[PDB]
Amino acid sequence: MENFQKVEKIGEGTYGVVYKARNKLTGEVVALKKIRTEGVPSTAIREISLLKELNHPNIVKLLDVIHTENKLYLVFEFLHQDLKKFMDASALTGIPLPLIKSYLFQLLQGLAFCHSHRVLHRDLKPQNLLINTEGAIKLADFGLARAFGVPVRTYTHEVVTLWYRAPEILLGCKYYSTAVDIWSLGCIFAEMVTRRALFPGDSEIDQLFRIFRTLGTPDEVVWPGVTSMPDYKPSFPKWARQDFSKVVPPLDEDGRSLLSQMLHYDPNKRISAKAALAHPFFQDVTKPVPHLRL
Ligand SMILES: CCC(C)(C)[C@@H]1CCc2[nH]nc(C(=O)NN)c2C1
Repeated sequence: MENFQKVEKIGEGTYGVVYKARNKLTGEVVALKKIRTEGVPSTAIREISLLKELNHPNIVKLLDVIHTENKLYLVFEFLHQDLKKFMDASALTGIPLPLIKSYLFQLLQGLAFCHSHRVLHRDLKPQNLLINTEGAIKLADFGLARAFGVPVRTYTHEVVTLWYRAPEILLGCKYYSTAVDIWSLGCIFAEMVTRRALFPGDSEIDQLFRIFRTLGTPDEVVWPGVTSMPDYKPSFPKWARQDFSKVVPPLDEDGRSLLSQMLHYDPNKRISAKAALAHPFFQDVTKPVPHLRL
């Protein structure tokens, strides 16, 4: 890519390095992801290229896809910073509730849009939610999981986080439904509110058992078919479910009700992004501007 002057390194993604770069012809400032090879299913190129038409205000725009010289470049819209950095920067005072509400509301709109188009993310995390100084938040890397899969480690060998992974994935389900993204967003919602990860697992079983310790070990009553999942073991310890009042204090009842529906074990019962947007929690939603120093 000689059509871009690198401005600086932005970060390291799951698949490749990312640079802030300026289009030397349009003057456009973008986030350029470079992914580094023999096989490579052409289906991946086709699949990713289709994402160029998945445009929404709450979805980071994919400007172009370029497969050349044993590399795959994804040119993305450039945004100020990610939610992880904002949360860490807001750790002492916490992100105000009105902004947390606004962010969740926008993220759900982004999800409703993509899910209405049968595109799921599958690996949502604070690191891929980007914000600007005007109060907007957008989801990034949407659809890359389907094309490439989610590896155990990134291209730099960094451990891919399990914290936001839905239970059906941990239990070995073959087919992922849009519910997996609602679960991840619910975990992110809890983290913004409490300023601590909800389920900070450090292995698949630690992740699964942390989920069980809070929400209760699932059974056929709350989740039909769970005992027949590939990685379910009758030997899982049986933990009692905790009250959300203890889980995400001091969130109000509307928020706890919404979070609880976002964390239902049964994917078929977990609230949809579309239904979540109509939840009473959003009755007084606004669009505050975040405090972004530099
Ligand atoms: C999804 C997580 C990665 C791959 C790093 C984003 C892709 C698109 C993108 N656009 N802006 C940024 C940024 O970091 N700005 N400070 C990123 C980074």
